[PDB]
Amino acid sequence: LPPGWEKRMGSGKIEEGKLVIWINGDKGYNGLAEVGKKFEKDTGIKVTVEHPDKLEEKFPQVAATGDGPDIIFWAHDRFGGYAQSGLLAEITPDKAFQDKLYPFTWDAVRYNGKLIAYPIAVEALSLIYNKDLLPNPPKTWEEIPALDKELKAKGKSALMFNLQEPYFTWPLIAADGGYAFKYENGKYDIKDVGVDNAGAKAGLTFLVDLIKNKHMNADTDYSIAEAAFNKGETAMTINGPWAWSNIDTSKVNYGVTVLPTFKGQPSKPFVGVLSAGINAASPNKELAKEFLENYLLTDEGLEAVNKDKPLGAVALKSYEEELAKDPRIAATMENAQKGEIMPNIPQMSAFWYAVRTAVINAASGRQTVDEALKDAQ
Ligand SMILES: OC[C@H]1O[C@H](O[C@H]2[C@H](O)[C@@H](O)[C@@H](O)O[C@@H]2CO)[C@H](O)[C@@H](O)[C@@H]1O
Repeated sequence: LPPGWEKRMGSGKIEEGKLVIWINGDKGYNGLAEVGKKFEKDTGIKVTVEHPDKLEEKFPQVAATGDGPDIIFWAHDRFGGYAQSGLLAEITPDKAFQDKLYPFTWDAVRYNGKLIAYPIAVEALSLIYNKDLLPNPPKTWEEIPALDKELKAKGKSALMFNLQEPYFTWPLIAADGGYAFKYENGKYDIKDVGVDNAGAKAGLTFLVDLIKNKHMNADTDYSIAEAAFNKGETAMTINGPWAWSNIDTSKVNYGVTVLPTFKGQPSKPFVGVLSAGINAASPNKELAKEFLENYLLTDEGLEAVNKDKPLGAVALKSYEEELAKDPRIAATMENAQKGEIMPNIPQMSAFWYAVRTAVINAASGRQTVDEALKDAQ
């Protein structure tokens, strides 16, 4: 199980009197660092924002040995698993603080009756399109192939998104009836990975058909997708609010809109709530609580992070109402509403690993759409 246990053995594990915060590379870590500086000026407490690669997997490795950051940022879906491993301190906001956030966001970070993290923003994938190449985006997945060959004559592609992470292809898979775990009447039934049904099958086959007919390459990743769109080579892409910042600086005239339908049914992106949890091994819990409640989760705090990279629909009511006017955010919520909030059950990491492989192989010439979808059942 453990990696890197030997190195840190005698090094003072999590430093006292300091704050170490981890957050994914695609998020506004400089904006967060600004809140840190505001925190440093008021308290003398030094804040250090880092963005390690493979964050979602590096944290459970180091935290299991009493290591890592005081504060861990990630979508809520992996927090129940962190909680079951005893990596998270329980958080104690009072009622007056909880009322400042949307109740549905606290539910996303509630595991076994306990609040295990602070909600920050609601994330959902949307269709992002180049208006100069495509003033009106297609409403259906089915009209993409015809659109793509049309654009091919001009040396442009129709659609390019990250095919390595199942997060980006999940809304296709779930549009017709695919699902992770049955949620019947309050609690999830793990004994039916609904990733096997016809609805799921029909979704991935189309993606596989899109690569069979050369409309998409199966080796396309986040960096390749972002580059093709931001330079102006592809007309559409699929991404979250965090990506808007790099697109903004590329001067592609872009719009953010509802994901394409499939079989007359909307794509259902897996909705993620960006959350901040406190390491169980942190000797700075009160400092972390003070930082999170009175510095980050304020209008000034969220604005700083947002200006760097858009968080989407923030969990804090007061700062939200100022953002709702942004149609890109409206589009995010529209897609979120058509999708479903990810569960936080510990099985999710297992789910994600399976589907990921189940998607890569089926999209490639290594396994079929069943030697991958049964391989993940
Ligand atoms: O691809 C599986 C992956 O999906 C989600 O990860 C998202 C994350 O929520 C977003 O904030 C953004 O960083 O894109 C990620 C996909 O690369 C799940 O949250 C994650 O647990 C899961 O592994």
